[PDB]
Amino acid sequence: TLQDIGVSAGINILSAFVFFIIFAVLRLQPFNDRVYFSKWYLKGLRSSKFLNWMPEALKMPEPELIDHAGLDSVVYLRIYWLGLKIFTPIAVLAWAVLVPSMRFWTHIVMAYAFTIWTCYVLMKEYETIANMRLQFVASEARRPDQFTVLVRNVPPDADESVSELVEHFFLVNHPDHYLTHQVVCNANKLADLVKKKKKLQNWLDYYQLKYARNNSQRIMVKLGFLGLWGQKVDAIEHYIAEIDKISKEISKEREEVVNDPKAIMPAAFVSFKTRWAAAVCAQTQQTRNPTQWLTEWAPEPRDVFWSNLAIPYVSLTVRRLIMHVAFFFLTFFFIVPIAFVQSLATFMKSVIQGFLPGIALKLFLAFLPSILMIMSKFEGFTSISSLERRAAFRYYIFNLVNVFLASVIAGAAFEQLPKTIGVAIPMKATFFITYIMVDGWAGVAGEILMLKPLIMFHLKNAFLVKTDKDREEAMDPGSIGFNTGEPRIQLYFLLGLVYAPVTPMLLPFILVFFALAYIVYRHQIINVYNQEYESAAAFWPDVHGRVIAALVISQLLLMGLLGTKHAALAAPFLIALPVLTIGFHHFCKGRYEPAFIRYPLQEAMMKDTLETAREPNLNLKGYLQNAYVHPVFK
Amino acid sequence: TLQDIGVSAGINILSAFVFFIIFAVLRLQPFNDRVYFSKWYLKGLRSSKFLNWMPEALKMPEPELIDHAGLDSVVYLRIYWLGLKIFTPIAVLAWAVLVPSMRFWTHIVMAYAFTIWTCYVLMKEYETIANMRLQFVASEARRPDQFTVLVRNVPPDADESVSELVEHFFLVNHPDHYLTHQVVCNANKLADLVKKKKKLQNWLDYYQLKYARNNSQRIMVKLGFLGLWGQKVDAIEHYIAEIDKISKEISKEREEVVNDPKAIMPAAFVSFKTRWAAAVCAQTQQTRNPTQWLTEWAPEPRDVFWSNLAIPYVSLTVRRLIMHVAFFFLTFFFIVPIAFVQSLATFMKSVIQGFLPGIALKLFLAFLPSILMIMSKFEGFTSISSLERRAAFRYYIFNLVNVFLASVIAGAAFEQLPKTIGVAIPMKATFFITYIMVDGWAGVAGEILMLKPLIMFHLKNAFLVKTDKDREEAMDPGSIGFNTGEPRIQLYFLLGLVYAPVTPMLLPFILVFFALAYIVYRHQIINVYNQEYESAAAFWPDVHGRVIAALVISQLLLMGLLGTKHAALAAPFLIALPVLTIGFHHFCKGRYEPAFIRYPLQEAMMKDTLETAREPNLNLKGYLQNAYVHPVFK
Repeated sequence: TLQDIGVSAGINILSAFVFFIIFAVLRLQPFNDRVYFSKWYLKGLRSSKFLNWMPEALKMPEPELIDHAGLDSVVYLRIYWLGLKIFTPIAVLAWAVLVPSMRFWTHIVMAYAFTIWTCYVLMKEYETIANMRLQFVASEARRPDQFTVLVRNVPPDADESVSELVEHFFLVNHPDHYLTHQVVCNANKLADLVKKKKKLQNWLDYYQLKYARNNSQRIMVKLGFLGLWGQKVDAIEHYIAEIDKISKEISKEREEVVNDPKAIMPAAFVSFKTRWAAAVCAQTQQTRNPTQWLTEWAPEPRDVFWSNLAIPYVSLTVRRLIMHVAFFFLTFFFIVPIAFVQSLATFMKSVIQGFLPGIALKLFLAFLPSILMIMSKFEGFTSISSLERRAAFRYYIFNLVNVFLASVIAGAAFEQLPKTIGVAIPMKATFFITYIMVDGWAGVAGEILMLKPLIMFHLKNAFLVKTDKDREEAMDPGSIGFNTGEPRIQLYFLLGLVYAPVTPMLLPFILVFFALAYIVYRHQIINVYNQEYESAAAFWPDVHGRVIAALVISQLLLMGLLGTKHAALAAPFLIALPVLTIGFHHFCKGRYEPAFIRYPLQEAMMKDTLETAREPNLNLKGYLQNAYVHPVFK
Repeated sequence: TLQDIGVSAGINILSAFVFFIIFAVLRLQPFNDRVYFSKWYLKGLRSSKFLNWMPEALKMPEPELIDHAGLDSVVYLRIYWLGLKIFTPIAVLAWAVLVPSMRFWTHIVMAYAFTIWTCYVLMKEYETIANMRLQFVASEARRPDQFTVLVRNVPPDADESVSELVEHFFLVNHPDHYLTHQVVCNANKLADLVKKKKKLQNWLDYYQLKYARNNSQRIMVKLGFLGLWGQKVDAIEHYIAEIDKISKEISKEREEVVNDPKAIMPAAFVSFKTRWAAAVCAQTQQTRNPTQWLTEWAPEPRDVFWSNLAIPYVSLTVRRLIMHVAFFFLTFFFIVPIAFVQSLATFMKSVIQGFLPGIALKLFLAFLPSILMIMSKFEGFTSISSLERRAAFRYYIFNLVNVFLASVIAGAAFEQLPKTIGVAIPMKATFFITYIMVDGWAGVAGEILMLKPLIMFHLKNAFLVKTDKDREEAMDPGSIGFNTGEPRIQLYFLLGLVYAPVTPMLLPFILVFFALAYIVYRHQIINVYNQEYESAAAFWPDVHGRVIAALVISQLLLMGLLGTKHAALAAPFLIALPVLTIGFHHFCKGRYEPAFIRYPLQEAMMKDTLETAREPNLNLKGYLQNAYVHPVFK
């Protein structure tokens, strides 16, 4: 439906242009500078015709950008550039070869060329990212996570405490290098009490400001219409009593958890004097039993997800099983809404049938990242970085399984009123153009506005800000949103690769999305989006593996589609291609991924020598002993 | 052909009984005690009605056997016991359920039971072997390989020698623990010259003894009939001149190789003061580049295959490619002889058609282990242990690909004068019974005789022994022959598992072979077969993986055979079984194989502490500096 594609593209262009106009209007206004310039503010740099921001964003090259934002941000930004590099020549060559049995062999050779080019680009980008990571890790300033190691599943003892066991074991095994240790404490209940106190205090402050502004009687018990079985005409004394009671409860809980042995988990953080010793401990089997004294790199304190360190290790297998079962139920139940979207995708009906499915799907997938993050958070990983990577991986799996595969198969079933899938599969190019268009150009254009953060910030100013110096706390830009950005771009990679040799009409809009996302997210990295955690792009192996998986899937679907026409004879080549791709992936693994999953001892020793030369009087023990304790215990 | 099976079994029983009679006659004779008791002689214990040796072999339980022979020998022996444990209940249950659409489901449930039992037995034996290995490594006496690490692919430098580079790098990276290092030297030419000298000296000694015994003229120039274009009527002066010339050449080559920089390979052996430091170095990435300063455990000096350390590392990929190509050519050419054997496997013809194929195949596979060992030796591995493991792995691959799969398919093709493979595959139970029978019972029975070593030893006594104290050198029992024993038993495992649920007539002869091989090889381990190298059963992961692969193959062939009958409906279970098996293998991997592929630092430190307590005055540097040099340089 060329007319539907055209009208959808036009309306999305108008939406994007309107979004950019609104952004320009808001940016020049002075009182939302706090939210539109969250960075340059958290870094302590600023206080207190229109579309020139796009070329202004290209300044400040890679080194300054890295030091300003973070290598995670820079690599995530480079993912879009990688997409452009992969899909520009593929698109131009495909268009040139489709616009002036030979058809089949032509497609086969085109697939060979596309796979070769994608592999070469992936290899070069992989090497570049590995070099950047090694350089950044070498140049990085001192952090407590470079000397600290998380020991899991300390074997229980009848008489020895966990602290005594860890101290004795590490003194025996790592002499002259073990410095200090901290024991994981189970303070989830205390943290929950403190969070409840904070919420109640915020509610009290809101009510106090409201009564100060207007002297009346408010009798809404937490709901207004059908609230609590009470009156609470004033409720200020009620909230004061609540605050006092919660403070006493929190003090009692602090006292209990300080001296309760039952709150000691069988895990601890160990800190060494040298990065070399830490790296040695973090990469070697510790004991006969490969399930005791388990060792892994310790996340930096702002990254450690303290709420999950209380999960006993023995139940993680049960948990992962529950994860897979629940994910199966989710991915099975979630065809029905997307089947409904396909049903909607059957002149007054033409425009709506061409536009509505995309926006409907976008609303339907709005809370899905939140659900997946909740699920992963439920089953412990002890680090926000690992939680985000796992959530992105699950979102990619669901993405592939349902919104591409299940969507296309259901749509073909609807189109069918033998196996006409061979002619059916390319026909959903129209629907995918629509969905990519709306969830790409217009989606990013609306994304730059930060409508929700802006509304939230103004609401805090209107009803919660009582004095100064609290707007700093009210400002909270949020993370880059890896959990959402990575799987969406992976879907686009996969879908463009799959339909590249069959429906080249796809590729131009993929390229446009890649460019627009690159520019907008570069502006975002420059001016907003302070990072929550500083990993050294540890997710790049996952991203590369996902791209290779998409490539294999594209090859297999090409084999399936081309295997329907008689006298195909494409099997003896389309079965060889996946083997070549897997071999290339294995070579890249063995040739580079060590730079991401292992820490070279020469690098560790060089870093240590340079640091000890620069600061020969560094009190490492004092620097490390009071860290890694808990957010609650200050 | 029940009559052919019976006559083959009978004739093989007569052959085995005759072999045992001959063994009894030879054992009581005193002058072949040297060869029939090679052990108890290399260990320095002995000097200078019939079938009671079978129960005498059961004495001397596992600890004494381990200390007497080696844990490699003990584990290899236990492989047969594992076979008995797997195939006794399977055989009895299969016979009970086959001898008094239901047929299909009965077979499916039987397959489930067999897979479950095999997995449980494999898991228990895996755990037991891991415990035995850890205990033996802890209790092991001092060896130079526990402190030494082989560094491969040292990056070249314009001005620094390899020794200088290694010394500087390891002093920088592993302070307070690096002790000494030795540089790999390329003396392959010198070793070849020395071997030629030894051969010429042996020939000279033979001729001298011959002329001393009989004073005549011998004019055979190395061939007798069509020898060299010469006379050599006496040739004693000729051989003396040859010895003198080769001695001068060897002296010159020694002088050249001592001072030639070009003979220094980019590799070296590094020795540390502590097992802990050695283990740390042997398990961690050393530098940014994962192809420089490559590190692995160093084999003990009698195990190091010095002839291959001269191979530049950069050509190993090319070599492995040539390996795979040559192995493909071999496995493709080698159907023709086995196809001929199947052709031979079509009353005067009944006996020969029932017996000849087995013995023909046994002769046809006689030199195959030698060829595979030559190939692996050609492409470097630097250790006899790794060479044997790789050769066994390739022999298992060829074994599976050809003599089971290709043999059965060719035989079915011959039987076929659609797809009658469903009825064809079980029908070669007859041929496999014959081959197992002959290459099992009679094969082992002839194996115990040591006919070839005995003939060789008597020939040395007759023509090479000139004085005393040289019979010790003339005695050479040989290794356990892992390269041959492991793949044959793996074939039997695979074949018994595959035909267990379809042709239970197979299993009894497998069980009998397992028992007879166990007893004979136990006697061999007790009295002969000094080990060449002492590994800590590092091959058990390979053996277990091979058994799991055989299990998967058996499940897949069961699915294929049962998928031919109409209304099978066995796919939804026979596709689930391989997934369960792979999952179980992954769990066993992650739960035990670390004990084989990694060295726990607590164990290393405990061993070190005990040793330094027992010997507080051990000159480790003096113990290690002169080791690991070369066999040639004494």
